[PDB]
Amino acid sequence: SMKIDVVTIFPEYLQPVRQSLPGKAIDAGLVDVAVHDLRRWTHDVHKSVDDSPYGGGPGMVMKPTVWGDALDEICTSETLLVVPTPAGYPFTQETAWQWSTEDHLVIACGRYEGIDQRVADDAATRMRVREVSIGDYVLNGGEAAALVIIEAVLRLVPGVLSLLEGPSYTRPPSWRGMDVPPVLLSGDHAKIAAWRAEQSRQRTIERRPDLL
Amino acid sequence: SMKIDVVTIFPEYLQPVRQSLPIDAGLVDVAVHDLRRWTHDVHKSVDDSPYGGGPGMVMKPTVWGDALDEICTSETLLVVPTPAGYPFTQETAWQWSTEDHLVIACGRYEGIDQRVADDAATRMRVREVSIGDYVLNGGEAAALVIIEAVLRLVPGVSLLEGPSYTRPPSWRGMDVPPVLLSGDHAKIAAWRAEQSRQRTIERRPDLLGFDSP
Ligand SMILES: COC(=O)COc1cccc(COC(=O)c2cn[nH]c2)c1
Ligand SMILES: COC(=O)COc1cccc(COC(=O)c2cn[nH]c2)c1
Repeated sequence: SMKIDVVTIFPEYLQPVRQSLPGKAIDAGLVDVAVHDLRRWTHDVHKSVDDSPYGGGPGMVMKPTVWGDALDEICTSETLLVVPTPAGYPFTQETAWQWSTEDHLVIACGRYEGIDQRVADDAATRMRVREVSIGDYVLNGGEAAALVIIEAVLRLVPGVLSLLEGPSYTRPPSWRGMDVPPVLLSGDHAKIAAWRAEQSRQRTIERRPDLL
Repeated sequence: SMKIDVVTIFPEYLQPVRQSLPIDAGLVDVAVHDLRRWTHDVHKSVDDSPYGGGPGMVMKPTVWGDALDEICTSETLLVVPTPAGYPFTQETAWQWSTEDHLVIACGRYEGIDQRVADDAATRMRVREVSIGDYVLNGGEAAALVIIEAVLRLVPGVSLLEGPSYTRPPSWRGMDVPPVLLSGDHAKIAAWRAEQSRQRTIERRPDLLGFDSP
């Protein structure tokens, strides 16, 4: 049973996952995903969420006063506050497993140059805060990363949704001049396992030598 | 100018392309295609059990082949998100940012029949890529990540970044580091350099050539 709150200036972006949820898991009270528009907590008529960085430079920084108010309302001491950022600790499958047993995740989607650092610093004095990167590239905002995180975590929550894996094949046995490797149709399951292991080894060497 | 086609059995999940990415400026067109449009069955069965055994289902090559025949040309870069792919990094995003035509094929279940990629590679460039070391249910979220990463680099649109600050200079008894308020560019550049190095060592030692925790 997990509650996920997402805070973003683009709430419509998160509507796919809101619809990716089986009705059964919602009605069983296994999962709830709520999305909140950050501008609800702006306090000027122009609904400002960012401002120029101290120390100069191009880019805008999201205002601590706005985020502070939002997190104050949404978070509790039990919350795991997740902040996607290219400067974060690596988000991996191990991370997803760990977070899959959390009761309350709040994902704070930043944009532009990022969120004023005091927001996370302040939050960290009364809840668990995790700045995480989903990969070594740069996006415009945290929303796509939030989708990845939500999907990776929730698919590990029962009933809600190393080497590289080798190739897989299904019907038909012959297609556009290409046959399924005959070993897979051999009925020798020890030999099939060894073939797949070697395929995995070769693919890992070729594509991800870092994993060795 | 760039064209992006995404092919998926869940085209509704790709609606978030029309939010912060834009298209509206006409520098790029993005189209989403329902893979089931290329089935001939009354049940539209896109998957079956894997040869050689194993859990789950594999997407049949027949439906993908027909779809890609219609959508791709020899100039197409066929992108296939997969946890078993080459790593997609910022370098990749730069490389793809000058392409005319990306087609992103989103898999589901336990994957796509290997022959789809093998067949496509006889006529176009194919890139199987991972966006990170975690497992998703399907390629669609990875497609969105790839699209975002690439589009912000399209003409007409290391270390970890350290902390950023903005007004007010004091908040909840927390002050902006005084050097940032000082207007001294050399001292500010140096402080920021030191913060980034400190953050990179702590969070991503691998980037500086050290063992990971
Ligand atoms: C204190 O927290 C923050 O400042 C975070 O704010 C930002 C700043 C820049 C970019 C993003 C979006 O996340 C990614 O691009 C990302 C995640 N993983 N890999 C790339 C978010
Ligand atoms: C030949 O290509 C395929 O078989 C594609 O198959 C699948 C199957 C399930 C899920 C996905 C989506 O990719 C990721 O989860 C992913 C990407 N990066 N890191 C994780 C793709």
